[PDB]
Amino acid sequence: MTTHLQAKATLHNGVEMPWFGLGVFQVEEGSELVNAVKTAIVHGYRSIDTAAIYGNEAGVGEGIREGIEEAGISREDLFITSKVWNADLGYEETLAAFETSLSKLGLDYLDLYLIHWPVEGKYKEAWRALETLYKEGRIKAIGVSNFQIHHLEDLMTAAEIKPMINQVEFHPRLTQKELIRYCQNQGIQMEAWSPLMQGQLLDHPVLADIAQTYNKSVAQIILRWDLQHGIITIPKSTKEHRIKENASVFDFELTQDDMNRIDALNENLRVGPDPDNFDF
Ligand SMILES: [Ca+2]
Ligand SMILES: [Ca+2]
Repeated sequence: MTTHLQAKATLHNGVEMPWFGLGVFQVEEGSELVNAVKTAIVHGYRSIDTAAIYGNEAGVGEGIREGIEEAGISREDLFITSKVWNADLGYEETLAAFETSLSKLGLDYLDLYLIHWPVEGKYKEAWRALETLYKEGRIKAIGVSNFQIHHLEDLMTAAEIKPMINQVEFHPRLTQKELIRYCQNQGIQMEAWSPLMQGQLLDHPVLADIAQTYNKSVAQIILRWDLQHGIITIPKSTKEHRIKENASVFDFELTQDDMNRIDALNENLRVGPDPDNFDF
């Protein structure tokens, strides 16, 4: 369980993945990016999550490089995640895109590689490419992002390997109860993209009350709540003080009452794109 920054979940194939990691986001590239990734690693993060649609894997690659050397660790102590973008879903296309991603990140293998979206008519051939790459020992774990129950059901009529991760929007106003249950029952590990959702709750009175009783920020208590729900969490940030502070989530625990107070905030409000109704 979620006792320290370098605590790991075990995926269904035995792979240890950090409960807590750094989300990379549409930044920029170079100076600020590179420093954010380095800063997080040196501080003690051991999971970095990116996507090719970013367009910043080269920045991530260098940030990993200097992170590694200044922390005095190995590439192998880190857990790196990338994703195939929609435009690149398909068998050969996805094989090619994985190689592209590996080059830019400066890596010989990924720890986890995800399908970014359930693009109807393309994601099954994409999955087959993930399975091949998995079977070849090129990726430690393989999974999926933004899949609904019915997408996972449909995937598993023809899949030889079951997804190990389902990386999803998840926060107090979108608590995803049915999907989380379904996934836990399948052995598919939940991960939250954008757990803090651009700071959207950071004035909420329930959460401000809870934050205050613990002498924590709202962000800190949200992130702890992700963790006590058993969901892997990857908050985005580029600001050093923020990167450090978001990880300070292990000096306390939320009671079952605090957890029910935050769960009660569910509104079924999706802030990101609808997995059943998207066009990109
Ligand atoms: Ca492209
Ligand atoms: Ca975030």
